[PDB]
Amino acid sequence: KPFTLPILTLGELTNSRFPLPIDVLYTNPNESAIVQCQNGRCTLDGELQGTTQLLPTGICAFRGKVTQQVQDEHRGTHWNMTVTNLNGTPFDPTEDVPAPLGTPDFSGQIYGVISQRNTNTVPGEGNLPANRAHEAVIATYSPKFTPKLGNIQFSTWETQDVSSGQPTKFTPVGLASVDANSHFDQWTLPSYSGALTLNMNLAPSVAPVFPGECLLFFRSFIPLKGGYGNPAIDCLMPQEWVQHLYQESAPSLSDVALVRYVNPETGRTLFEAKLHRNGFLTVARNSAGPVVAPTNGYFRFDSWVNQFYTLAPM
Amino acid sequence: KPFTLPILTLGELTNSRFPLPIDVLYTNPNESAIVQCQNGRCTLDGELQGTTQLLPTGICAFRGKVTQQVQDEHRGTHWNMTVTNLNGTPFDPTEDVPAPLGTPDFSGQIYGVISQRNTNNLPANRAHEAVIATYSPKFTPKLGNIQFSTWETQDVSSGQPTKFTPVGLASVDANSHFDQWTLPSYSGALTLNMNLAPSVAPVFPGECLLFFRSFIPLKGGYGNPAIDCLMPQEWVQHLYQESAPSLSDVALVRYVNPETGRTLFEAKLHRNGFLTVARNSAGPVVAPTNGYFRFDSWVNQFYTLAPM
Repeated sequence: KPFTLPILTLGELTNSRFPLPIDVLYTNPNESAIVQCQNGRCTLDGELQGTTQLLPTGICAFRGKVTQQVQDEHRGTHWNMTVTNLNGTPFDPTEDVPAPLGTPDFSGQIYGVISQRNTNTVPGEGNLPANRAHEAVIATYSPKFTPKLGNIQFSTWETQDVSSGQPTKFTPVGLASVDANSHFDQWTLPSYSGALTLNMNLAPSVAPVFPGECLLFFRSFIPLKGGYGNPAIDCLMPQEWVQHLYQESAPSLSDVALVRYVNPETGRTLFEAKLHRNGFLTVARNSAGPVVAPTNGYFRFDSWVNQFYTLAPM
Repeated sequence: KPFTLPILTLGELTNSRFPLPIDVLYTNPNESAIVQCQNGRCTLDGELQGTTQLLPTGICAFRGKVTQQVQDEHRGTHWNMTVTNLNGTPFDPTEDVPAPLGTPDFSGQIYGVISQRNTNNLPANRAHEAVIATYSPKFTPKLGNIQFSTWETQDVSSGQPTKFTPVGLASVDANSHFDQWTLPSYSGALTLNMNLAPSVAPVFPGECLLFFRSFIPLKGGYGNPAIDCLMPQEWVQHLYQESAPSLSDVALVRYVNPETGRTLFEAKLHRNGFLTVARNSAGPVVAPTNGYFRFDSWVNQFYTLAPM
């Protein structure tokens, strides 16, 4: 089975860490933080890792049931939610994953909509269930965010209309805030089992080992409920690459695949990158910021090489 | 290039008409309405049709700018927004498409979130729940603008980049006019829709359409509304990239339980991008979620399917 990448352009790709279109290719060589995201993780031979699952709709989504309302001391309202697998089967905490697949992989206040459709139906209404939906926020840094243990909290404002014991869905939309008290850090993992407990079954950290190389990201800008900022989420590979690699199941012939970013019209190679076996890109670039490239560009497999390969500078 | 389908299971597929996972396979042989949806339309050789585009995030999404607030008789606050192409380039009304790609293809009150990030050292932001009534005379995406409503707020800015993220439906009551097979009037009242993907139907006696069905969330009220697509979004992505020539009008496909390796049933995959089966009943197809369709062979118009 030979190795291929999708021929989709940047304008035809979506983020694997949040439901957003890919906006630009991006580098930041001076990044201090360890890069160890858990969504959008897939080895080149098709092995999904971390909390990665195949559905674009699954990314940062939750399914479950609400158990109780609790106020915080600052008068906000919170709801305890038990969570299942996204397909509705019970989550087995002993499954060899960090948390249910699709769980958010960063610290922050994730803004979205909670919706419910009741199990019980009303004969007088055509045997049809009641429904409700509201804006909600999930603080992944909260001590009550323990998805590996099978439950989390979400907050709402000005409503009591959330039902207990009824099927509940979280649809992610963006971030509530990126101010200091909102603790947004895209590279800081949640404590999936809460404080004092170690995260387990993590996808490994990724880094360039090669001098003058840096990680290359697929970057998307994420909406905000309010306040100031222009937050971004960077993924190692787009969701469509995850879908492609998984289906392909192509054996990796070496630890590194040389790939070319090509302008199909001219046929010219704009630049080269290393696609590492664990599923990430590095380039020879010494600056931070977007990569300016024609809208018709995409990566194409060239050959299997090794760690000692020297890329041409961007 | 020989013809292939993705090996993704039902539990690994998403709807091409709304951003939802596929829940079940579904049939309804006695459906009165003409089936002519415009999203999730792709020929077997990879040609996108109607308003279909490749992004899962693009389906029933809008991008544009709010121009001003509008008053009318209905409760809540209302806003006009210009809409562009999803990639932010201006929409050219002369483009040979029914409306900007990703535009909703059905009548109803679509519930979602409007968000803004100001153009003019950090920009200001706001987001709110919103509803877009696709049956409204002010829904004119082909002309480059639409209207949306919000629950009482003044906190929407004019002249700022605006995004609509779809979530579900506001309601399915009689006055909310939900009909998944009724197309919007893309250019407004009294105007003909143009450049439509064609209607689809079974040609063969005893055959019916097979749909990939998703249930769609509701802001309020009673109901269990569903959206049916001809092919899932991953099939659109795959067919588009594959670009495999169609050797006949119909491809025979098998629904296999890969684990047993047995064929649960067979279907016809038509050149225009839709499935038919020999079934005489309505409702879900009860099958394991790990099943998937596999290409068998190209056949002809006279091929007879085994009943399901």
